[PDB]
Amino acid sequence: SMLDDAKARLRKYDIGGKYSHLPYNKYSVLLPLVAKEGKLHLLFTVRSEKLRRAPGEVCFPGGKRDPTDMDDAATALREAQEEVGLRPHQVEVVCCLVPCLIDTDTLITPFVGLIDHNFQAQPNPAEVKDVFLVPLAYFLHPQVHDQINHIFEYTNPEDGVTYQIKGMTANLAVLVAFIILEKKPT
Ligand SMILES: Cc1ccc(Nc2ncnc3[nH]ncc23)cc1
Ligand SMILES: Cc1ccc(Nc2ncnc3[nH]ncc23)cc1
Ligand SMILES: Cc1ccc(Nc2ncnc3[nH]ncc23)cc1
Repeated sequence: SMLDDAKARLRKYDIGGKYSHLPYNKYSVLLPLVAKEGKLHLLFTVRSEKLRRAPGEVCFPGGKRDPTDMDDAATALREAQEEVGLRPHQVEVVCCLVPCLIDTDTLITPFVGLIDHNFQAQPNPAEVKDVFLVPLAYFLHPQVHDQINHIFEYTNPEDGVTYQIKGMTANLAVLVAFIILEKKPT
């Protein structure tokens, strides 16, 4: 099946816990894969305008590890629940992708999760202004705008709303698109 196939592709890029013990400032993100209408999509958040860090920008759910977290995956799952109401029984964590090094002292670990078909997002308005889906195939032929810095524009055909996707978020999205969709019969 489509889901069987996705998970088998993702498994081959799993680094697991290899870089998890290093002495960084530690954050995790969850990349949430949703099946709709015969196709895979990624779920994104728009950050609330009131936050200190990057108000109004597009990102994956996530945040800073805390002493309660059993491991780095736990951080991503805690944060996803708090931000958009995703419960643990509604997600299968499939792998841990390459971590992102920033600012000389910080390591951000991305996890890919398959989302239950009955999940409906309940955004916490203190953290998240909006939630939207993008088909995964979009990231193979995106609409690119140079700010020089590459920025993607995605227009939701349901309501005509345009979102800007950039930085680490845009990089991770293209990576997941390549892993799952490259080299497939039609
Ligand atoms: C998409 C996105 C989400 C959060 C941030 N946060 C930060 N940006 C800059 N410096 C920071 N220091 N601690 C956090 C932090 C940046 C981008
Ligand atoms: C220095 C620094 C530290 C943390 C971040 N955080 C994030 N960066 C990107 N997406 C994110 N989603 N949730 C959090 C988060 C960015 C920069
Ligand atoms: C809540 C939730 C629980 C489990 C899954 N996983 C799968 N579901 C169906 N087929 C699959 N094939 N590989 C994995 C997989 C998705 C969401």
